[PDB]
Amino acid sequence: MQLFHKAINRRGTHSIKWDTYKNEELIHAWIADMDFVPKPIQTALKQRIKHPIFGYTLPPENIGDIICNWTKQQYDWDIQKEWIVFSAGIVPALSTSIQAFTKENESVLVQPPIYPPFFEMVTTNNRQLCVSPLQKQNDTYVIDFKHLEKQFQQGIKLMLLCSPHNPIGRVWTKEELIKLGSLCTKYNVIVVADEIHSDIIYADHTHTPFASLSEELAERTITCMAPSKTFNIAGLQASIIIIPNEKLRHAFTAIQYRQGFHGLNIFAYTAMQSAYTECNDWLNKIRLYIEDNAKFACEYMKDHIPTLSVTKPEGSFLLWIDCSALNLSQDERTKLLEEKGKIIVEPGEKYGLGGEEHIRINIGCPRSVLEEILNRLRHTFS
Amino acid sequence: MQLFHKAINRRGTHSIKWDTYKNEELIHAWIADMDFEVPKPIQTALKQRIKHPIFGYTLPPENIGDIICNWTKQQYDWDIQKEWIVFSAGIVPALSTSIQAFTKENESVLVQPPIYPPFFEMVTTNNRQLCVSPLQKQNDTYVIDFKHLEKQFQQGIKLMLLCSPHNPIGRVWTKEELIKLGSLCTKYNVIVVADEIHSDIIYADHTHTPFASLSEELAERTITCMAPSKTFNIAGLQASIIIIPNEKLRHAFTAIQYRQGFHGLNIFAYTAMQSAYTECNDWLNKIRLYIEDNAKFACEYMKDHIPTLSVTKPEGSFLLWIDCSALNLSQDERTKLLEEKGKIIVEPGEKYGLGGEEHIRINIGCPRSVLEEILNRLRHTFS
Repeated sequence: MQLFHKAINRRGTHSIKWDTYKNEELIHAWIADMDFVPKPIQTALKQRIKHPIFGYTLPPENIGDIICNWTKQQYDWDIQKEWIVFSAGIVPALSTSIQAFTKENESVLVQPPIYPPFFEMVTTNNRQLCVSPLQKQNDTYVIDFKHLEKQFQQGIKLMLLCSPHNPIGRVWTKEELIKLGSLCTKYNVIVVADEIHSDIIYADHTHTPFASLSEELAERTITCMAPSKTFNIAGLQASIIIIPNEKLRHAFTAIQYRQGFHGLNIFAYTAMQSAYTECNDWLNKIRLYIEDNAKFACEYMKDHIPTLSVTKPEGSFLLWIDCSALNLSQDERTKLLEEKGKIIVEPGEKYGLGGEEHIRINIGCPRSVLEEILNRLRHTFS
Repeated sequence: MQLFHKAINRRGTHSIKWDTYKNEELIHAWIADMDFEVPKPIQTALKQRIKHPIFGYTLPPENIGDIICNWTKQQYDWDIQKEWIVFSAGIVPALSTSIQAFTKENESVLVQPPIYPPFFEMVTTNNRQLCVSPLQKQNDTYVIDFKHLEKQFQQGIKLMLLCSPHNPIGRVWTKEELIKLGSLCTKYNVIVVADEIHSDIIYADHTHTPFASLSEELAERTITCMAPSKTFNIAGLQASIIIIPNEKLRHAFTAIQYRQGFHGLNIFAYTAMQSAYTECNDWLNKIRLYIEDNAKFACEYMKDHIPTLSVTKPEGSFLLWIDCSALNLSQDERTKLLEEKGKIIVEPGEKYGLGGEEHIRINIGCPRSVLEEILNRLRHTFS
């Protein structure tokens, strides 16, 4: 309980959240790393350094079962060791997938509002970017399956599924994924399942890995998972990509190979060793801190900033806030946020359709700091 | 001092060096990382940052840009601008990025064998036309057949991969050799990617010349790749420095990495490389003198003890290029004998292109103890 009350000085660690701006007054609620690493990981790093050579390394011989135990323990999902491919980050895994399974000018589908690199790795690779925006319903979000099918029909070859979905916190139901999977089989669509928030699911929700539902879906899906957001080690660049389809996996690794890829750095393996073995109770406690943090913020906004709409999150530590009642431009919202509130939130307009007049804030903070964020929002717009 | 005589037990450390095969007497002389511990200031730099127990996304160190310009000026008399510096998680991804940025499919990329195999792999796996200009074994070493090299340039070469110092033959190119190379690249508009990852281990009678350093013309048509990985045994930290003076080429390079989702080095590449170019000077000058002494030890040892094998004299790096053709044995009957009779796996020359056949390469970046034993095992194998 007394582990996560920790306000931590992250100024002067060259961290992208706190060291880009140097007005000391600012609070940065926009980037997606936590204000929290479990002790067994930092202990693991000190141990590895005790051997003073840092040359080329293979993945540790025990990493494959560690990973196969991790998926089965956490999602009741059984994987084969030979399905596992390493990636020094998930965004390169998307770009690799775009290159591996689509040709130039072919259609890549995404579901906005969505983490912008979904947009960027498509267009910067000359693939045609297609969208099927999500629909705001029941004060949360749903998939417009009719619109989605219409898009699949125009020749979509590849879809990027974000699950849990950044920035809206949707944790997809088993049934939603089965309706979607049925559409990918119908139109033979390969799915990249960005499931990097796989492990921060709130109490009343269950992460269902898309590939886990059926052998059909498994043979058409590239699953991207990682302890980076989960354990706050994003700067170490450790991701796990799971491709049961051997033929898809080979074409995936051939893209990596021609890009000079030779596996993760030494500390990415070490960290991921400890992350998936020696940190279970830290993760159980960190889930309840954030979920309880979420409920605090939504209660705060009803009592204190009633001008503001909030998507009820179901996983990860991001909070999606609709500001449309303020009837404010992005420019006049952002500038007011920095000048009057002394805070940098995440602007929603860069997330595509349905991001406009929204902001996002990071609730991966000690509660105290969340108090400070909520108070400033309140002061900002009223 | 007693820094480099300490043999290190690195089987059971998941490093590619001693963990491929699991028969313990075996020596695997084929890996090109050294058997020397990282300088203590690097281990201290790593321990220091680990005291801050968060490891999120981090920006490059605000002082890294002047550190690198200080490094290039100090080590090679090369003045560079901070904005030329581009980061890369290793040299091979920088070889590939350069191919994708500056040549289209089927356009011709030339390499000079015998050469490090990734030079070929990134050309062919990238669907570019592979051309060659093999080096010539001349006066006990290797030289460039400039007339052949030119004959290829006339046939439309768009990009050249220069490795300098040359892995595995150890050649540190003279300014005069490189000046002749540059003038040919200007004439036929060849872009040069300069593999200079070995720039910092040069022996006593030789000087490393950055190709881009010679002239402004050559700087604006050259991508120079550098790294502390080989110099200080931190390859697994995946830290490289790419210096692209031409603004238009630099944007085309950065544009390829960006579309491949690249977002810069890991936290410990930044930490480690800072110390490498600041707090490790005296560790390096000892290690260049150590390796040179090992290199001078291997070539007279085999001359006096294993006369069946010719040895190209190295001028830099910690690799040694050994001509075995006098046995006149195939690759398999060489590899087989080396493991059963000598209990040793060396790096096979045949995968190095023309000039690789019946050559082997051993790593001499090891304590003398092991180099004795390797040469000793070489002796028994071939005699």
